[PDB]
Amino acid sequence: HWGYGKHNGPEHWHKDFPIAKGERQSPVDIDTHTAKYDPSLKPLSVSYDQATSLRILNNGHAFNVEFDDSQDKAVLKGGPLDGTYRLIQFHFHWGSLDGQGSEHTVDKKKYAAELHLVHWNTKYGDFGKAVQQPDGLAVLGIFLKVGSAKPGLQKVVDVLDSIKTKGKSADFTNFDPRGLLPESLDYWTYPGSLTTPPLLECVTWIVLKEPISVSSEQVLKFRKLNFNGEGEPEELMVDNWRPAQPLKNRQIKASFK
Ligand SMILES: [Zn+2]
Repeated sequence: HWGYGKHNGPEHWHKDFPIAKGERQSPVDIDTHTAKYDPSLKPLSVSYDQATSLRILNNGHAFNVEFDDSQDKAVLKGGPLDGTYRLIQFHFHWGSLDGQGSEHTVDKKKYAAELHLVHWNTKYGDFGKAVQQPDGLAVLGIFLKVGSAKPGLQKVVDVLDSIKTKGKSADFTNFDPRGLLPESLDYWTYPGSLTTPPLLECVTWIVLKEPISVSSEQVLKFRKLNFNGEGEPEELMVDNWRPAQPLKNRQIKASFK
């Protein structure tokens, strides 16, 4: 029912999902001057060498690249986190135009897209239990700007023709998510929420400062996807981003000076 249109978009979500107006909603604007450097924060540990990608799915709101999360194969630890978080999927948010698409903003700057690598806290046993907990998820967010191509993204781009419409999936084995990371792991962190319904307040957000560059041709392929199912009126999958929400009683911390 929910989506990104005039009639079912982010300004309507609160009617079915009242937590939409809650105290720890995401995304937010990152005001770089008021974020506090926190010397007690640790380097992030991204351990993706044994990652096992399985499948790519058009779910009607984005496409998800799904992983085997039945063992500790691709995990996030350190940084602001206690314990071990397993990678379950990644997906993107993007615009109809290069001047919009990201969910987080930086001093009100919107990027062309934003990658979310979604991980759940192994102490809760599965994703569905983790989303019911205030420290259940850790989401690594990475900005995309348009410039040079990202070679590690092209295998994703090239499979999108096979999953044009809602409900389509394709085999997507042997994909290495290390090829989507920038050089630096410097980050901001704050407590927040899922950015799609059910909007649960279960996320430790870790947003990298350094964007990756992708080509205009790469992002143009994202914008050829469809929100609709096969045989239905074509609606391009663009502008699948929630705008910045009120920060309320939260502090954004920086890992770097
Ligand atoms: Zn997302």
